[PDB]
Amino acid sequence: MNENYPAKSAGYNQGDWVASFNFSKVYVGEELGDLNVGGGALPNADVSIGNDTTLTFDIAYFVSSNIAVDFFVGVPARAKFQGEKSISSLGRVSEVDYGPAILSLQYHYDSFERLYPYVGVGVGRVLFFDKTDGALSSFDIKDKWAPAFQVGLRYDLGNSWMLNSDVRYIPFKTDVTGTLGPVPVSTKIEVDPFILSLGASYVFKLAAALE
Repeated sequence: MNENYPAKSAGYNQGDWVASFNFSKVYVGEELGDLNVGGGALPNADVSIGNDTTLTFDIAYFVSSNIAVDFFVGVPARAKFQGEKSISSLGRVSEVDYGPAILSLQYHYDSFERLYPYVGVGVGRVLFFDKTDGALSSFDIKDKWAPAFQVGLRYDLGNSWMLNSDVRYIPFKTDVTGTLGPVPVSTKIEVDPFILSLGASYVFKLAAALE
């Protein structure tokens, strides 16, 4: 004889697994200038109509109320690398990662289901950077991860699935972007490019532990 226990949509303790999915988007003044020399903010070389949404996935593990685990996974994109003066190094360090992996912790101060911000801090690295081709042997490192932070948003769109967003500032290399046709007058230049992602998330319970 055995007893049954048909549970329903309820809470969950440490060990929760929430599937986060959202697309990233690059925010930068391209219309102003893109790979062109000139000191004029005139209309030209307008961006081509289309979509630049980068489907990105992330794993959110709920273990603590004060702090939660977060993992980023998705295709690469224009962004910083290490952000620090090189003291000791030598090589090329290319960016040919296909399936990278980032690990960071998330912190919130809502303690409830409502439209509140979200903080995230941790480090990121590449996964299986080593390729399968006979080109250059001994070209892989044990583990190479760097520091990084990010701030997202948490909003409730429905009941089961919710809405999640991600915001991260991106540095701009020294360079000018404009169009031909110089003018006597002067205009302000406030671009400040950055990366922002938006999507939804769903909490799930793997219900699998061994201790």
